Amino acid sequence: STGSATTTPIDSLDDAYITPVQIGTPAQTLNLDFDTGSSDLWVFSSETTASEVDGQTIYTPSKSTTAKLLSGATWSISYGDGSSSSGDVYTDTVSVGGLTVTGQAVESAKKVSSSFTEDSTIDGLLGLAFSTLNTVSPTQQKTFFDNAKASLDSPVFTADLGYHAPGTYNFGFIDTTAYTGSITYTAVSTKQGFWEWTSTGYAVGSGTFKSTSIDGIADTGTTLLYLPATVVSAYWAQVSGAKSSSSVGGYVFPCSATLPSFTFGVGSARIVIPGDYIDFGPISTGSSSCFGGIQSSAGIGINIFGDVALKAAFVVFNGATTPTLGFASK
Repeated sequence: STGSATTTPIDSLDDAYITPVQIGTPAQTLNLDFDTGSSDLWVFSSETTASEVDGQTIYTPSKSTTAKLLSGATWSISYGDGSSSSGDVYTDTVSVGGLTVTGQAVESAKKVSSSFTEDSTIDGLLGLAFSTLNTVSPTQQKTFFDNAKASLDSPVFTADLGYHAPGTYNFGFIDTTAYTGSITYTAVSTKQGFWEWTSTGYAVGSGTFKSTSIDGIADTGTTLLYLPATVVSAYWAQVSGAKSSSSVGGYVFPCSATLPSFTFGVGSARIVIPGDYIDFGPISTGSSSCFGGIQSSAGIGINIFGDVALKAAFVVFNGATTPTLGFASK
């Protein structure tokens, strides 16, 4: 089997991407944030504290003839950005882009933090990291990909995120029309539950490539590119007036600037992030200070190849017995 679904930016900045997901019978379609950095499929629901729902579409398990309470199961998750959610668990039929899994754990939120409430466009998350990170207790549950894998034509999914435009998540096949040149594959460590890999270096603009190992995660659920402070300083030093602002929480730059590109290495191959992908717009409405899309990972404890980086590539998440990651230009 295969599936193919369009993923759409939630706003004009590509702060996140949403993908429609069918849950239950008859189908209830919710727009979920596909997150290769976590492993829970959770939704706003009829059980979510009413004051914490503001515009989201909810899953109502009592209206699904295939929903079954997973007795005694609870979940609770905290994300890198300080947001969180928790609740109980149903199993139900879940379909993405024509690919159907029966008995998928659908984690129903009883509580969500303010950042989720405040984002009316995201109805929940669909985790695509390794199932070892799934938070359901006392019986850990599998991700949608893990459940689908054996049925797929090939045990892979691909992320093809757009810049200020829709893109595609495919399951079970590699669309050879979706990228240019060849896909370069690179080793993955699953030790921390992530799609963790080692970039071979970087360049800033038309500058020379610096060969250096950068361990980090391919994370569709993180907006920005988080790299070591040395790398980030070297990038922003090429932008007149750019500075790290403690009050804003990272690097900002004059909105009048033209940003240089940023290149990262994948083995001997190179992915080029155009400068415009690094512009996240005014820090507040009407400001001439703009937020940067490349930020320091210092104090995160891990480097994160988030959407800024991934949207410059066609990315293969290869879930073969030994997982790997593939990157192509597009």
